Amino acid sequence: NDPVTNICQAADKQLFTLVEWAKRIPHFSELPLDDQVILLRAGWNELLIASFSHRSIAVKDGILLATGLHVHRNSAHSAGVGAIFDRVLTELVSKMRDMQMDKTELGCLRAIVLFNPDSKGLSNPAEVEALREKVYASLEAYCKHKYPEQPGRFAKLLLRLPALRSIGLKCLEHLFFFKLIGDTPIDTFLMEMLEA
Amino acid sequence: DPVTNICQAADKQLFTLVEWAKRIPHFSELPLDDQVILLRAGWNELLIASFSHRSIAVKDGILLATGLHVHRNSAHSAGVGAIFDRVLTELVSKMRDMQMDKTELGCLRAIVLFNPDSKGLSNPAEVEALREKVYASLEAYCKHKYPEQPGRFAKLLLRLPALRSIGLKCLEHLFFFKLIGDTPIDTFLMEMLEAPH
Amino acid sequence: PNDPVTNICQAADKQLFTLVEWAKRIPHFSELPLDDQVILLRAGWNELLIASFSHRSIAVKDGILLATGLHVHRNSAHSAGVGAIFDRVLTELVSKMRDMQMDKTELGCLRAIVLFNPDSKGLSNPAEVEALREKVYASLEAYCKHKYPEQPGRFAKLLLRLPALRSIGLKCLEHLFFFKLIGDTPIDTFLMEMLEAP
Amino acid sequence: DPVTNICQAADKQLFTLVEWAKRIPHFSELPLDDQVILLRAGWNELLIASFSHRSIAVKDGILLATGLHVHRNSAHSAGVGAIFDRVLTELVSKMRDMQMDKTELGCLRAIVLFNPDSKGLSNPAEVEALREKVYASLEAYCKHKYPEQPGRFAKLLLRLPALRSIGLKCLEHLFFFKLIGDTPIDTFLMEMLEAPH
Ligand SMILES: CC1=C(CCc2nnn[nH]2)c2ccccc2/C1=C\c1ccc(C(C)C)cc1
Ligand SMILES: CC1=C(CCc2nnn[nH]2)c2ccccc2/C1=C\c1ccc(C(C)C)cc1
Repeated sequence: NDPVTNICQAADKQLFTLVEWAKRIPHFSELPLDDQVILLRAGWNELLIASFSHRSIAVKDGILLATGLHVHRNSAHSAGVGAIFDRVLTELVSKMRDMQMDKTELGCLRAIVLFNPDSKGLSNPAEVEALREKVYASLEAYCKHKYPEQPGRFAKLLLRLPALRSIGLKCLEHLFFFKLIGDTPIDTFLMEMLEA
Repeated sequence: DPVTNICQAADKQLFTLVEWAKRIPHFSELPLDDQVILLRAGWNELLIASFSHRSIAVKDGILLATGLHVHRNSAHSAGVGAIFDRVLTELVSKMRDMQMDKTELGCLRAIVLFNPDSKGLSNPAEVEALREKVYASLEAYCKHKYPEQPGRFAKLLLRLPALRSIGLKCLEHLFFFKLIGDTPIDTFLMEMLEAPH
Repeated sequence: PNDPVTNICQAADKQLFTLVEWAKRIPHFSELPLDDQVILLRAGWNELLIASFSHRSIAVKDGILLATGLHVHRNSAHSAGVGAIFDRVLTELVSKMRDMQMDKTELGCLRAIVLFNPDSKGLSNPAEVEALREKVYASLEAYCKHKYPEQPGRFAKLLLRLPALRSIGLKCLEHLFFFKLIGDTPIDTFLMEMLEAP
Repeated sequence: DPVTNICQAADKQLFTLVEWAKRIPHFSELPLDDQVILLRAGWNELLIASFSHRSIAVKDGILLATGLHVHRNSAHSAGVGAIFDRVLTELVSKMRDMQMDKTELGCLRAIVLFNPDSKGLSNPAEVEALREKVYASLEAYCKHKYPEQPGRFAKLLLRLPALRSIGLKCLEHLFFFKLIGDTPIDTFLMEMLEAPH
């Protein structure tokens, strides 16, 4: 009934999904708790974007949110975030589709993103760089075994990260996720009050 | 818990705003989708205008509606100090020095509300006509309430560009998040991390 | 020729000077301390420029007429990547100036109000600048009421284009609007000639 | 003139950038419209990558092409202390510590240049294919230069997200203007004021 509160609840649930995921990554929970907070704050955007972009591989012209919401271009443009939507489709989803990025590869990429040594305030960044290195070593080993005819695949996966970074910035800037899940609930709320 | 309080308080502020808009003469005569466009386009400036005027009783700080006081120290610490000082020096102090009264504030807000430039309006001309009715009322008010201050009406209108730019800066730099949403997110996260897995 | 940025700078240089020459003609402006004059010009230059070319562009439909003679159309503005800001200028300023037939006296007054901006950071004496601003808008009001007595709402309507000018000014500075407009083509040209060149 | 200095310096950098691109294998075989697009999409990151690597021999400062040495003092003074520190911590110091050499730098810049995401590219796939050739070559080089660092190749590619956000932040904050254009403009304006009448 109360739109902002419902939106926050949805944000709450989403963020907790991410926290549980990170705790299942080997060695994340062994890091200091402050450093864990720092990594999740620094990374939550790209992590969520990476996640919903891969999920949207099977669908036409849209984004599947973890909330179940199926966002089309029209809706995204209605919410004032059509440009960013387009970029997600073009630079992430379609490229994920085209190379058939699998779930193991996505997880490794998200774990790389999570273990971001550049995150400000890290008591021990070198330690975080070292976890990231273990992760990418494993991803490379995986790609070579699973896709031997594709020697450049590991690098191709790594090279989606600059795109993810810039889209992540734009999403943070324009409150992408919040505008999408909130736009219609706000219109609906407003309309009900305005008619009463 | 901190985050929950913020969301509820936002929901309350949104409620009060819509109720205020409905009592504005002729607002409800507009097509409902236009009323919605206007409220969504105006909420930020409308809010900044209110808390600025409410803050004239305070030195170098701001009063958000729930008796929540924020000092410029906290703004500067959070990295939004320059913006906070623009609120203080371009809105608050100016409102204080001219003794902007509550009728003049209500009019400025109604003018902000009736924004004919808002994208998607089915009829911007009707919105411009409602805006002109409001500023005609305001000019009538100022002339008769303050007949010894001939430039007062204009002075009030000339606080609107400051409101516009401060409004943009606030959103651009996540002013509100950095002031009142930052720490609660840290707390929120720590709790999640400590939760049973 | 062969130095695209230099040429862009010369054009901007010439444009800013037109603004500075206009300001020195505004009564009392040159009586302010020099450092205040510089503060006012830096704070106001973008809005002053936008206001000038917007008003100049009433003479055309769907374009911006620059002081040099360059007529910028929508296609150029789109190529330049600033189509959105371009459309705001046309919609919020040009067409609204046209709708009310804002005249050159009113344009001059509105720009002088913009120049005498008492919120400009660092002014030695902000009240002195507010005092000059107040003189200007009293003159503008008496002018509108004398020239257009049948439009009692005109003065206020003029002032009420200022918030739009403010937001568009911020967007223009942010995306280097003016510089992309006068600079997009010469850059492509310089690049192209170089890439074709042996 | 100081401003005239800056413009001429930028024209120089542009010229050198273009001549560099032409010497990148297969670059000139792309459509000319596509070459222009890539150079325009890439110039900012390409410049930042170069002055960052150039600054490794410099203590607590940044070196711009004309021996223009910029220290933290100036950066903090200009309100861009934060971005300055990012360039040092995320680019300059990481380049230094892993001893990124000019061949690796060259490969990374070429990867940047061959950006298949650039808007308006007539054939994105063609650009992506050139990127892959460049990165295969960079991997081959890392393998023999440091066979005992199997993670060097990936480590190099993983500075590119930092370069991307740094590039965006520099533009958003007018980083270069605030550092080298700010005072010259004051001088320029004062000269304009000294002109007759
Ligand atoms: C728009 C907004 C964001 C979204 C991000 C943002 N955009 N601009 N500033 N912050 C945010 C995030 C956290 C906390 C608040 C906020 C906020 C606005 C707000 C909420 C509550 C109050 C009162 C009732 C206390 C006042 C303003
Ligand atoms: C992009 C840019 C602006 C436009 C505004 C801007 N955007 N991002 N930063 N500044 C500007 C303005 C004034 C002076 C420089 C600049 C500048 C970049 C620049 C120019 C010359 C050099 C030389 C040293 C090779 C280096 C960088």
